Amino acid sequence: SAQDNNTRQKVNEIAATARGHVGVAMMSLENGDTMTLNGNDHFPMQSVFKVPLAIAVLDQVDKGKLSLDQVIHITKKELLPFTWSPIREKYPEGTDLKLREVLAYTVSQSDNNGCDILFNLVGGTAYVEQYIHGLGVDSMAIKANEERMASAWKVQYTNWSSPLATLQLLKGIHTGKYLSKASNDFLLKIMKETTTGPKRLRGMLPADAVVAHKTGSSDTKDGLTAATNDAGIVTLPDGSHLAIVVFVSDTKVNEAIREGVIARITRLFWDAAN
Ligand SMILES: [Cl-]
Ligand SMILES: [Cl-]
Ligand SMILES: [Cl-]
Ligand SMILES: [Cl-]
Repeated sequence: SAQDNNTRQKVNEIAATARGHVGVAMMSLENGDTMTLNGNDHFPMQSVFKVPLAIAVLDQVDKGKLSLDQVIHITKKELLPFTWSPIREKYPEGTDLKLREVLAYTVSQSDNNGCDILFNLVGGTAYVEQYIHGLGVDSMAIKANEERMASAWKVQYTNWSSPLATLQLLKGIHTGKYLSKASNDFLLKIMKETTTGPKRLRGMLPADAVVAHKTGSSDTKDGLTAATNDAGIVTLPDGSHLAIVVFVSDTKVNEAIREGVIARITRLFWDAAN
């Protein structure tokens, strides 16, 4: 269709403004049509990987190994300094938090210490990786927690995904494929109750649009930003849903240009829905 040719051409033009490695995957969830750009290429996930982490944790809740109300005793030693951590900022001497609260801090606020606490609770990155692969999500790797990612610039590239692999997870979240209704509802709740990335998926969508998403961001080193990502499920006015993954990687352009790629592509798909 000329409608989809125009959409595809505009995705390419928007992506080109990042002058980098751009991956896009979208699906109209109820109908099943998809569009991709570099959909099988590999991209650093950064904090997008807190989504597969959360699925692995909630799977253990469903299986009876964990409980959302179980108390996590967080010591000062587990709260690494320097790293982004609303938990540490509020509880610099440690605290007790319910598992549901650690999950909310990790997914909704991207807490790096919450992330590493959750990885440790489920058996580490190796456990989460094999669990995700067991779901049939092959084109993803989870090798490093946040502490290890901070140790050297290159480590983030070992936690990679293709746009389609992240799309797979979004489709599975949308349909409740991996999690009980209660655990899946909770995951969607915490993915919706975030204020991160207002200029990404949300940048040019109506402010009251419902968007369940997770951002990922690297620092900028030698002018290169490894990752500027957003992935989520958008509810359209007609009640149907779009799954949208945009990874902007390995570019020297500034933050406004990088985030604008995500925002403009997302609004393009919103406007292209009928
Ligand atoms: Cl680990
Ligand atoms: Cl895959
Ligand atoms: Cl390095
Ligand atoms: Cl600039």
